[PDB]
Amino acid sequence: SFPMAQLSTRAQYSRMQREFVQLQRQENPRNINFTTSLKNRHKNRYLDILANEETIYPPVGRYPYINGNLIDLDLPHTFVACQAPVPQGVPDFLETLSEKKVDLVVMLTKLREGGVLKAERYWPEEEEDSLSFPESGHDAIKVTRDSYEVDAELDIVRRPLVIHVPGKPMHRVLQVQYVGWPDHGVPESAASFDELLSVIKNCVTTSPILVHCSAGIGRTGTLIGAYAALLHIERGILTDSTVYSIVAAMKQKRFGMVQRLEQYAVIYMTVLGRLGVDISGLVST
Repeated sequence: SFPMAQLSTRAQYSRMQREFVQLQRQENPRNINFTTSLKNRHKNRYLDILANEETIYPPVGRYPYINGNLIDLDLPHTFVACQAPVPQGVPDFLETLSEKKVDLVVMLTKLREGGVLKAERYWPEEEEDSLSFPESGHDAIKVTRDSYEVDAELDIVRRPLVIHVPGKPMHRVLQVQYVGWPDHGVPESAASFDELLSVIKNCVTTSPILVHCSAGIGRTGTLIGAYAALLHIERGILTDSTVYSIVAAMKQKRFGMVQRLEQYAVIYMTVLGRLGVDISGLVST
């Protein structure tokens, strides 16, 4: 049923490599409508990382913008993939979480790796109870505590938060941050990765689950991709091109989803692993 499992390790890698090359050229950057994203340059974290118009989220007089995309792959859950909000854009980020009543937010990045700036903190830390954006101005959005827990072994923090948008009811939202996943890289422990997938699957919600990391593309797509393929496994619909298509569909919805061969590999390894295939052979990069 899954011909990739019968391939020799060398052939698996080779196969993932030429699959990925094909997936990379699938989308032509210069041929996509990036209109709203380009009008919000000042809220974009990176110059080259832009949200596709056709799937932009929130959907398009004041329009909140988060450089995000709706990722609907016909599963129990739909997802929002976006960058980490820049300061000027946090009010829009927070507002959206409240407006769209998003129950879960997953963050796959640290604020800084080494001292490279990756993200902007939008939750109270020790020992604050309240954070406001922008906090000088009149109509401002508040983020207060609701409690937190830290799983030191899995490098996963859970932060229950409350967002207070002026003129609107409180909105509680749970963020889960994983800090054992370096930009352009792979999860530092299978168990962390699995906990994340488990947290997504076990979430009851009628709103998209929002997933971001710095640019909201590499780790972001890897995680969403892995969730999808597992789902296909549980529904006994696993096919030889399952991983490939899931990633292809993701790249179509948000340019760049899954940045590195290594990340692509993680998705396959999640699949192979759940089918009781031995991973050691290829995990060795």
